[PDB]
Amino acid sequence: RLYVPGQKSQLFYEQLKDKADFDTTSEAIVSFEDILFLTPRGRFEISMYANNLRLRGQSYDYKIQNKNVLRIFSLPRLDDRHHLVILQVDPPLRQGQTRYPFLVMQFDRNEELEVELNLSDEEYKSKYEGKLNRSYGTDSTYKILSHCLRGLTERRVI
DNA sequence: CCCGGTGCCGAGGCCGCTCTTTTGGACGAAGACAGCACAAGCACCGCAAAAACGCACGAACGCGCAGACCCCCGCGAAAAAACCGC
Repeated sequence: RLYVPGQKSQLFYEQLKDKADFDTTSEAIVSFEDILFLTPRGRFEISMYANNLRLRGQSYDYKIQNKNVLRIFSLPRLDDRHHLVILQVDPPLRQGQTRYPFLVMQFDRNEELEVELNLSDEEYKSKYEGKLNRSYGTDSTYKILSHCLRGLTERRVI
């Protein structure tokens, strides 16, 4: 990864791409950017795969297997403005000494997101039909995330 | 003062019974024992852990800047209803 300052990186990319005809690719069934975690404290991108969940953070990357997710809680905060999504993980995530058996995410209730799943029509029909929607309309981010987590981990949302 | 005779007390006889000691001399070898399990507490060593303090670092908030928005300010009109009277 290069950092090219100035208004310059797009021209640099175009020349390189044209030189060897580089073809862009798309991975991860679904990604959610800029999610606020209360525990661990910080902001994380959540990338979901068939067998595993990735949390990408500026200082810490975590790979959680879908089997290690024991429980999903979807709980409204009493402030009537934020919604909490809570993951119980076993083994608990580690940052050094004390650990994170619970991941606490905080959403705004008014935050809406539109998301298309990165799946082929044959794989969707065979594995995910009736578990996931092919496209989610502009609904609240925490609902889409809770449904995706339910479909991929096969855990009931509490 | 005297006679007839009987039933009452004495020191002793004797009978059936209960209590006591004893059961030959010398020698050898082997085998199994000879208070215990149980009890609370003293004086002491040790590990697991608390409430709080000290340090490091990463991100979400403040600061700074250029932009879009509508609260705020100012204006004029109409008359509901508040303040006064008997």
